[PDB]
Amino acid sequence: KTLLVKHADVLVTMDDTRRELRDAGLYIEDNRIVAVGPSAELPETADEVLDLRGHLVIPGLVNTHHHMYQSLTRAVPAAQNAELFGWLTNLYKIWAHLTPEMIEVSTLTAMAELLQSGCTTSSDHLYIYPNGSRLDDSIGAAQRIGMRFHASRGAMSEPDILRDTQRLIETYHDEGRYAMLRVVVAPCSPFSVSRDLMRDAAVLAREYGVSLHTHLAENVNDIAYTPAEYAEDLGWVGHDVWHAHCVQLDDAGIGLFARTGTGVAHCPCSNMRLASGIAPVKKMRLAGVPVGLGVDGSASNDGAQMVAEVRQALLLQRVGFGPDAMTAREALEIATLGGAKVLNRDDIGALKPGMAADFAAFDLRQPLFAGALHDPVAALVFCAPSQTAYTVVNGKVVVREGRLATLDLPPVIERHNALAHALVEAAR
Ligand SMILES: [Zn+2]
Repeated sequence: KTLLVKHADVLVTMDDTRRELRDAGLYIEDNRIVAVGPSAELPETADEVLDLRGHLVIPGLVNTHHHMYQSLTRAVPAAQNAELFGWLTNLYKIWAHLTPEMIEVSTLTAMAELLQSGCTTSSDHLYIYPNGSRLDDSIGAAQRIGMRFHASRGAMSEPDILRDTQRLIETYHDEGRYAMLRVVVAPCSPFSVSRDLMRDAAVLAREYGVSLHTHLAENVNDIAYTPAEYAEDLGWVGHDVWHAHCVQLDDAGIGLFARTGTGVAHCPCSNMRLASGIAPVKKMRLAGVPVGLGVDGSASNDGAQMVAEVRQALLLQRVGFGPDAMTAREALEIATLGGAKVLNRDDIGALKPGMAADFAAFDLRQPLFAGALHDPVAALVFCAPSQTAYTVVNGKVVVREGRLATLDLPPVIERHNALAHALVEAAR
């Protein structure tokens, strides 16, 4: 099956030479990009053709941290103005009533919000499995909606954790190029499980060639309870590892992550709404640490508009460090190539031959972009956050003219709100 994209106003490839083409497109075979360049230099037709004149086309955005199930409990009254501990104790009273269906529905809802904002690849971090829920429930939802997924097997405490983790890797992990599903070993944090499980997880992961992920140095209490030394000691450093938040990562931790290729998932909005603080991303990048973007759990954001996160990261770094702390293209790179690096994949994040057919298209004719066409690429970050006109994943159109095309979304969200209400009802 061939897919041809032509006449895009601007096409940022994020390729070897960071090309940004005008009046360009892509030639796709099944789920792989075979050709990228000026439209005149590309085939004139394909099985499906998207003439994106008037549009900004970008490689699919990559989300590197989430708690999708939290989409069911957003803006809960007791969580709105609480500090981490109160936020936690109240929300746990609610999450303890989660069901297999809720895990399925919330995954569909969260992925829909991401896809509709330009995000084509996403990981998640489901660390609780109540009332018989399973990672399997999220994976099924991801396969139905069509999002490239990195399903994490999170956990809190133990022997069962490891068996399930292995079961899931063997069942769902696809190490082949263009994989739409991959598994990740992810205990919630080094302080939520024993150091024994932490060591076991690392070896388990390295045995199957999968990645490791967890929360690290997100607040002041974490340090007092260093985090990076603790991580290196447990073997949690390497190209196959990435930690979320790291707002409190010290200079030594940074140097360490940089030399080992250990990644970090920056979540600006969450870091603000929960007041964790400003992570030194300007410093991290200067030090060479691979950084990606994360919307984080919907109970702590509470939105999931990926372009807005890219914008928030740029705005945040600048208020804490100055106008040259981060450029629009830098933010967009972290949201693309950075997310890929962090997930340890080289088959996404860029529009060029041999890469996965994932990309986002934005309509430059919207009023929000009016007067910003002096630099359409920068505009995506400097202007109000835009929804995509089209979202393509694995060569398939998932969002068409702003609508979810892989499934009928309204009944899903109606059910989502109905389950969200029943959930909070059960708790109270
Ligand atoms: Zn998190």
